[PDB]
Amino acid sequence: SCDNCQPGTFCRKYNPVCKSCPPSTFSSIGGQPNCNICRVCAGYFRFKKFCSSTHNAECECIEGFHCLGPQCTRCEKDCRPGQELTKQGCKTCSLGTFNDQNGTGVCRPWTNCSLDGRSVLKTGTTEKDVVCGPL
Ligand SMILES: *[C@@H]1O[C@H](CO)[C@@H](O)[C@H](O)[C@H]1NC(C)=O
Repeated sequence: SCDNCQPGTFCRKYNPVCKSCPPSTFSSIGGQPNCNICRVCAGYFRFKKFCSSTHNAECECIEGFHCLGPQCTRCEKDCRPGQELTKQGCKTCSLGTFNDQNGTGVCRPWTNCSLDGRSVLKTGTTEKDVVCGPL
């Protein structure tokens, strides 16, 4: 009987009624005995999308932070030089690659100085490219 109810309602099998979900509460599937609690977005989080009767609120991260996980359940500090922002958060550049930008950019590979005739003056790290000699 309660299976005839649609999303944004709750319904108890002993007394079938498709009652609207109360405030700050939702249900994406209809006709369950209770509605789920709305997620509040505060502190490091802000609302991307407000809660409605049929779907949860979605959170976003404040300035200087980015979302971590599929439901943005954690914020992570924006990455430092020597790191790139992947879809799974900040990953340190692997051996042979670098990034010199703060809070942006991607891990590029080191300049091979011997593509020209040039020699290496300075070795490479995760934050600095190798420096080559004279052309
Ligand atoms: C640079 O290029 C040479 C010539 O193809 C290659 O053999 C070597 O592995 C490279 N070396 C570095 C340090 O990238």
